[PDB]
Amino acid sequence: NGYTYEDYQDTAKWLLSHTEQRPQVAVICGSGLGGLVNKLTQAQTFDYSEIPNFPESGRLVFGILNGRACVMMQGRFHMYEGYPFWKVTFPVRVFRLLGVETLVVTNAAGGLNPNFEVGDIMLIRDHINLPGFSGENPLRGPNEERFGVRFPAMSDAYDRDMRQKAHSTWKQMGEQRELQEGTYVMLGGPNFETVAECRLLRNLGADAVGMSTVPEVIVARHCGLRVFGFSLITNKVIMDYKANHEEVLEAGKQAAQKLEQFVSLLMASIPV
Amino acid sequence: NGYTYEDYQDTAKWLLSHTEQRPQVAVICGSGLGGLVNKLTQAQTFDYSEIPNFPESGRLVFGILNGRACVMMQGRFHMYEGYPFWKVTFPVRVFRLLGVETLVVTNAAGGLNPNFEVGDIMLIRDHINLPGFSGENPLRGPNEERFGVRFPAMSDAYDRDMRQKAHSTWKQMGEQRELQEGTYVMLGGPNFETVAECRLLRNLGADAVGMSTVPEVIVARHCGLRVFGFSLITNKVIMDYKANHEEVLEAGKQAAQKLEQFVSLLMASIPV
Amino acid sequence: NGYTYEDYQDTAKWLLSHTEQRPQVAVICGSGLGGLVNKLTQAQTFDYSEIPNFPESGRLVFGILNGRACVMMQGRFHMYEGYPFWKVTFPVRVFRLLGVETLVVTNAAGGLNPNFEVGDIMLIRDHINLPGFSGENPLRGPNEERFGVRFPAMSDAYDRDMRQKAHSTWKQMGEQRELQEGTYVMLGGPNFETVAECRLLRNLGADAVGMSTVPEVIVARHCGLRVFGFSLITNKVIMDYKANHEEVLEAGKQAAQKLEQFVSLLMASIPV
Ligand SMILES: Nc1nc2c(ncn2[C@@H]2O[C@H](CO)[C@H]3O[C@H](P(=O)(O)O)O[C@H]32)c(=O)[nH]1
Ligand SMILES: Nc1nc2c(ncn2[C@@H]2O[C@H](CO)[C@H]3O[C@H](P(=O)(O)O)O[C@H]32)c(=O)[nH]1
Ligand SMILES: Nc1nc2c(ncn2[C@@H]2O[C@H](CO)[C@H]3O[C@H](P(=O)(O)O)O[C@H]32)c(=O)[nH]1
Ligand SMILES: [Mg+2]
Ligand SMILES: [Mg+2]
Ligand SMILES: [Mg+2]
Ligand SMILES: [Zn+2]
Ligand SMILES: [Zn+2]
Ligand SMILES: [Zn+2]
Repeated sequence: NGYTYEDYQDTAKWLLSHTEQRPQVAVICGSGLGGLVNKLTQAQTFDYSEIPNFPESGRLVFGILNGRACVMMQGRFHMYEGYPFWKVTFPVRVFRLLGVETLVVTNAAGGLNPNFEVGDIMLIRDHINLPGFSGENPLRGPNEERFGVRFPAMSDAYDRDMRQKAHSTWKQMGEQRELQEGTYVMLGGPNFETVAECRLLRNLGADAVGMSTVPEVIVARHCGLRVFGFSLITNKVIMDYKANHEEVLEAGKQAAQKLEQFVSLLMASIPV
Repeated sequence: NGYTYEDYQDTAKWLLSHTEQRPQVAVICGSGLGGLVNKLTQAQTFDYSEIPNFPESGRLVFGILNGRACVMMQGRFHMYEGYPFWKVTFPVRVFRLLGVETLVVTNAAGGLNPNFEVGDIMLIRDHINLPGFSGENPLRGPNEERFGVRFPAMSDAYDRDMRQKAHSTWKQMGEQRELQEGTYVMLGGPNFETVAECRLLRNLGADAVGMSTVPEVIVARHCGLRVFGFSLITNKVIMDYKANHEEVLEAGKQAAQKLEQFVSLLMASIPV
Repeated sequence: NGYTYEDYQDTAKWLLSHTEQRPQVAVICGSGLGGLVNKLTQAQTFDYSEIPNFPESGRLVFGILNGRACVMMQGRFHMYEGYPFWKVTFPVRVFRLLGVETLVVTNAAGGLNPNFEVGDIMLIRDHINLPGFSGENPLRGPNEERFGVRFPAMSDAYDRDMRQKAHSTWKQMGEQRELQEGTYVMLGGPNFETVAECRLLRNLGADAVGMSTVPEVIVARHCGLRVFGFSLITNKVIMDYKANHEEVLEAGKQAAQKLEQFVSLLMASIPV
């Protein structure tokens, strides 16, 4: 944490005086998932570059989505860019200081579970934090009690109530493909995995693999936010003897109409 | 290593001129295990803050325990506090420069082995250093030959002679519960593990999980110290679909009379 | 990357003006494998200390090997020495700027596969990057497009064509022992592994374990180099309840006549 408690306060104060919007829910939009901001009403956008203390990516968009006041991150930060986790997760603590109570995290991931198929939406039921095993953690350093406790529990990170609400909502949508669920594993990147690494990750119990999200979830739970999230399976990883960026980028627009409807409906029952 | 060889020497010299005690054994007391210092005779305490070069935690207590001259660390340092391993392990090299020959390391840990039960004492037979897999190691950097070799072996870290002496001593005590043995795995922390992570760690062959000890053992072996250690199982980790700090704190006082007797008896046969 | 693009250019320019040699192949010689430079004709050596920007180890030797113009690293750099991966891999990008098209990487490793025997040569078919799981990666930071893409694929890192050429060449040599193949796993070091760690690594699917190579391969693939490599199995790791440096050093001279012949023949078919 290269930021003082006051830095977070200064940023939150700036945002509160520049918009009349007062979000109750924050949504972090992953790779190729930034199209959700388009459905917001009474929207107000701020490029990250205009906000004091924000890291370099992207923009923050406030607005109303299906009755709920939200704030969305159009673009996120990654460890592979050279940013320490205290920079990657800066926005999460700011959201808490704005009065946000729930965080929705989304991402694009590679499918490790053999039953998954391209286009599947996997509700995140749990995660595996590989960088955390070695000490790379956003909570490393002196603990700030004004945010949370020294040793936070992480076994109940993904809200059970919201996950059931998610399944009920997916049923009302009348989708032919079942809503998937699984464990998300995060690794640093930026290179893609070798076959041997993919086999290993699957045997660790992982269903999907990506390069983000886990740090943000840990910080959100530390400061008391309710957490819900999902992965868009953009490709099936090969487990025997290639993957590119445009593949995940194309897959993004592929299931755009699907994700937008889903997230919009979930706002109805969060709750408040 | 942000410390010069001279820094270690300066600290050892300070200690040698401020107490007449000349310890042969050093004991690092973990979470809720600091009550052992109470049985020391001719004791002398120094807060870490009074000792030149010591990291910030805690106190060092010299004294006689059941016939043996000892020095105990009442409180230790952790990677999750933001300290590099060269700071976490500073005391170990100082002990070597004082003439200490044996290091006893203790800690509180979560039980991964299904047969373990709360209150069990697990002798550490081996360990798994996860942070070490990624390069986070107290020996990283130029090697100081005055302490040890460039590529130290770690497969024989936990002295076999002492482990058998430990079992014989535990038998003379007449305990109803058998003395457990197992592999300790260290992860960075400070958050507690998710269910998926717990399942993974068990399949890696780990019997107990914690956030310390391994760095100190590696440094002790590098500089030639005999090593012995154990974990107090404060709780059984859940492997299916919470843990707090006061749970391990309460469990500490729970088996206080047990640990104190055990450690005191082990001093009898170390040997000298 | 603490180096600017210009730094790489300055170093490459220095080398190009100090030798008439123009290598097409670069070979990194591992522990006890530096004897290959002896067969070079029209050789020219530069201690790393004479080359602007080079890290501290060792020497670079240019020359002709069995008809092919080569440049060899007599000694490499390791993460355990305290060097970040951007320093460890500096030479690889310089080689690309010299016009090198293929990189041959060699190392000494511990055998995890039960069928391996001391003296065996294991062709590297794939790898597992443990430090990479936690973010320690030579590509971490802003991406330099003049070298490669932001998200490079790594599943096809070890050239299939060269691996088959390797097997054909090994057959013409008339060796009694078959040429082995397997997955190489890299860990930080400098201490050697415990029994519990060895068992774990084997279950991850690793056949050989060492403290180098992976970073260099990742950087080579990022900048477009064809990659081929192998490990000299210097010892069989114990999987039940010691290893030193002179053991791998002695094993090096043991299979010197073997490795030298093999590498020399492979130059014939790389191709050009
Ligand atoms: N590590 C990894 N990432 C993958 C794979 N398939 C898709 N991804 C996505 O590729 C992207 C890079 O092309 C990664 O970042 C994004 P996000 O976490 O910002 O939403 O998700 C990741 C994959 O197979 N492995
Ligand atoms: N990582 C981890 N640590 C645990 C668990 N159960 C008990 N612990 C203990 O919780 C403590 C934090 O509440 C950790 O530090 C101490 P020590 O290593 O300083 O003796 O041991 C650790 C557990 O389930 N996981
Ligand atoms: N990590 C590890 N390294 C081993 C083992 N057996 C041999 N090695 C070699 O010991 C050497 C240290 O004695 C390591 O560095 C060299 P190189 O990567 O520079 O070629 O290879 C490594 C082994 O069992 N484990
Ligand atoms: Mg700014
Ligand atoms: Mg001080
Ligand atoms: Mg120089
Ligand atoms: Zn203004
Ligand atoms: Zn004094
Ligand atoms: Zn000159």
